Amino acid sequence: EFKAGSAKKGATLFKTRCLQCHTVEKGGPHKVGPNLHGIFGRHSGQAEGYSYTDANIKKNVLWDENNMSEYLTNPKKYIPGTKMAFGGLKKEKDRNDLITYLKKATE
Amino acid sequence: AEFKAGSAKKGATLFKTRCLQCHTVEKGGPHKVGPNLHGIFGRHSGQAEGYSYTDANIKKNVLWDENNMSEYLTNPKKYIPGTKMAFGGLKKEKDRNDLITYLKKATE
Ligand code: HEC
Ligand code: HEC
Repeated sequence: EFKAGSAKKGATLFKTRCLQCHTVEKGGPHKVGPNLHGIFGRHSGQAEGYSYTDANIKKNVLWDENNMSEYLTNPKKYIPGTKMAFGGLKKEKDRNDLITYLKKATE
Repeated sequence: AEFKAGSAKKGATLFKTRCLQCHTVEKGGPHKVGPNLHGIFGRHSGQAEGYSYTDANIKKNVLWDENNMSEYLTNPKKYIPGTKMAFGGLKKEKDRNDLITYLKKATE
């Protein structure tokens, strides 16, 4: 399960693996992927001004640290049909660190 | 609600004293007052066949996990208004953590 880690390590992971497609700040733009401000406690597929797959929408995930960790392990396994082109983060430590960063960066 | 892994030993005792009267956990275990909970952490609410749910539980369509289960068990009728699960709730985070640690193992 998710355990608080290092947002410092997390930020580097996010920057090298996610930032290309996602911004995190309030009012930051949608790009290849949606802006993630407020993602934790929001349902999947709900950010306005972004065109999602029906798959992402229908999943009805209420994003939290634990289901995010499962998603990021292997996105297409968690949401078959998703257009997020990301293989996954296999190490629990990396997901813990990334998610620690993301919670703080998107709140 | 935050979840932290706890004691399944303590969780099992919580399950026996607070849940077992209405629920089974094992694969193929019977529906009773409440539905069998095998596989609950891989599906949405209201989806076990052979059990008659409220519309409220079905409509909620919650994708159960540790965090939202913890929120639900704090106060079920608040989380799913109109649910017929007659359970007041587990007010202490430690108890929820322990129970959910047990449930993850017992229902897998
Ligand atoms: C493009 C090459 C991306 C990279 C790299 C990552 N993500 Fe992504 N993500 C992308 C798209 C196109 C989408 C929408 C998918 C769909 O099927 O519609 C997403 C979606 C997410 C989500 C869910 C957002 C929501 O429901 O509002 C999350 C939480 C997310 N992505 C996170 C994320 C992280 C943390 C990344 C690096 C580890 C990452 N993504 C990479 C496109 C791309
Ligand atoms: C009867 C007196 C119950 C007790 C005690 C507990 N539960 Fe229950 N639960 C009960 C019913 C009748 C229902 C169906 C509710 C409806 O509105 O249709 C439920 C439902 C659940 C669920 C959702 C299951 C699903 O969506 O498939 C869960 C996860 C659940 N119950 C768990 C649970 C736990 C952990 C309990 C003790 C702490 C517990 N319940 C007590 C009836 C009763």
